[PDB]
Amino acid sequence: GSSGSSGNRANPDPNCCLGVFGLSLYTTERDLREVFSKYGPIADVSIVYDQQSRRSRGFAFVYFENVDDAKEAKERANGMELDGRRIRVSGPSSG
Repeated sequence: GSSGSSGNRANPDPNCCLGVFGLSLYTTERDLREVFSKYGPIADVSIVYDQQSRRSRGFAFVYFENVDDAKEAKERANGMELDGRRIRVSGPSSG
């Protein structure tokens, strides 16, 4: 016998890292940070912009305090209605 396991990680997976894709036309760190602030305390927010168009590029990076602190949103962020425009959320491992 001696057969029984569940599975547990060791190293701090990048899970925490939270990223948003397909954002609204005019989206500033303020709006997002505010929309997410509801979930909990945020660490920092950095939205990518374009060089030509004076509007958000379409992708942003949201960092939280801890992993679990992010999951809260990572689950309540995917395909969420924001300012009429729906945004998506992801979180790979290799970047």
